[PDB]
Amino acid sequence: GRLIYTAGGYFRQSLSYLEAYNPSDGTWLRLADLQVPRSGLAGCVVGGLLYAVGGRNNSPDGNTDSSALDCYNPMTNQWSPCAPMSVPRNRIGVGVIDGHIYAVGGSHGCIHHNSVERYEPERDEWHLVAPMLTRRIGVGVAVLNRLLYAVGGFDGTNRLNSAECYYPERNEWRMITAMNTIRSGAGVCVLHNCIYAAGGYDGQDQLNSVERYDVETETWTFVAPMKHRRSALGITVHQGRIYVLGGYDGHTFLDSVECYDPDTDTWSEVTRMTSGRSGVGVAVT
Amino acid sequence: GRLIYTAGGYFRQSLSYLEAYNPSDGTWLRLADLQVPRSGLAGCVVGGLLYAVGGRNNSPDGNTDSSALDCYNPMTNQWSPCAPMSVPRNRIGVGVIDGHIYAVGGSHGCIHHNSVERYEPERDEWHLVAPMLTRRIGVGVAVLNRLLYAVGGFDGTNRLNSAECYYPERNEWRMITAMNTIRSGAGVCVLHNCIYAAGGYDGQDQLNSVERYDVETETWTFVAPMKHRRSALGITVHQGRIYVLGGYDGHTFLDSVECYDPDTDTWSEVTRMTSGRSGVGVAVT
Repeated sequence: GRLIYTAGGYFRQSLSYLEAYNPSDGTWLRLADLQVPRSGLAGCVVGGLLYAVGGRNNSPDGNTDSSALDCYNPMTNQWSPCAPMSVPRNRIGVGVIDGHIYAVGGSHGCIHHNSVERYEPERDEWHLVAPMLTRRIGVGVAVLNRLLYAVGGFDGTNRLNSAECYYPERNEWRMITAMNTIRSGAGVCVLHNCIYAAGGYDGQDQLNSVERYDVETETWTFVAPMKHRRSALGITVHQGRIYVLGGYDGHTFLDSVECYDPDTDTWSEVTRMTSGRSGVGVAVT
Repeated sequence: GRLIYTAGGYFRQSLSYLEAYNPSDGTWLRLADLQVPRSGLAGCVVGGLLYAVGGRNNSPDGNTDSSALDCYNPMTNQWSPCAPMSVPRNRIGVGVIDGHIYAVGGSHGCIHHNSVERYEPERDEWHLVAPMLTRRIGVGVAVLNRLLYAVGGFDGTNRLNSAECYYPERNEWRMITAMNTIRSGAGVCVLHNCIYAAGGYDGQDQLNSVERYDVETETWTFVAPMKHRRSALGITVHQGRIYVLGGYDGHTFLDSVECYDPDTDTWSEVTRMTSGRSGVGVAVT
């Protein structure tokens, strides 16, 4: 029995919440707060430990982009700090390969990174790898076939529909088939050997369309849309279904959690977060 | 029966409010929204039409500097788009001379402009003119003796107390006496042939001090301070008094409107906006 964790987020300001949802009984746990409130961060799990990467402390009386990496142990309900990244990365994306954390893109003030760095838990160290072809913030990241895909985002002047993927053994990036839709701040995850891109923001609108990339046909295909438009949503896969949590629909910070069943190509609302928020990090362990 | 118009502004996100205050009876009108929420814009009036120039649209899912120029007709309650500027200008200053709009300085991402352009309503065209000596975002702008004065601001590294002056017939800029206090995001206007600079940010605190420039003596002199510290305030002159609207005091987004009477050298709270905001464009017609 694993839990869906949601860390940080934004509503009026950057949040400290760590909460966990149990899809099997519908309950929500309230865990220890983050040491620093952060939105636009990403979550991942390595060796049973939850990690919060990057983001931004939005505060009335000061905004500060985060280069921090923090590790939460579900057995002890405790956060510990780890080595910081080389640069602050707000609206970061991350993926894990072989127990290593890849920090992709994100922004530091007006600087929109294309740089990518890699965290080795055993040595508590970051090291830069090859930079992406495109600068990308609000970028979705997915790991598929031991490759690191970077989908959509915002390069500092346009929101993007392009995607590229990274070859860890070769340390190089190649562009792949662009999506049907321009998307920054979409939910990007892997489910049954496909990359899903759900929701997002094209500079004017919030999306509810969802498309998935099939590797061997190099095609993006639309699937069923979500019930709510959302940008800056959290996303994860638990037991063969996609969960999207919160986000922003243009007027509301959502507390809705929708669940995508790939057998019926159907979305449904399965729970509500304890309060509406966007820009969360999400992971399952 | 001229009204004080306040357009756009910022509270957590950029706003699209067009509201008009009547200093005679104390009432507030709610006029048609801007098509695009914008903060850090400026307002000005040419031939009875209200113009909204530049700024930036902050939203929880991403930000977009503006190069837009929009024209609001009080007789029709309708906004019409105009030709855009050559570049986006957030934290812009504007002044009007002979029915032409000068767009001064401001930022686009990492770029801090010293460029300046001129809009001709009769042609719906913008044309570049001589750039300032200094790059200036959050610059105050006032028109006096058919010259364009650019006061204070932020050059990308430091906040400025310098000020310079533009000669339309000669197409050139000249530094003038610098102010006593460093000020970005001050309110700058002309009352009784002097240039007032009210509030702003000195790189450390928001200010409530006000100083005025006498051209005959080339000197800046403090007058009575405002009661509330504020940077990124709106400002205008109506029937011989200075009105400042909203701003930011370092924690709160003010709704306070203060009025300065030069005969008595005293400020007074005369009304409150319908909600606290900073970074508005203001003009009277």
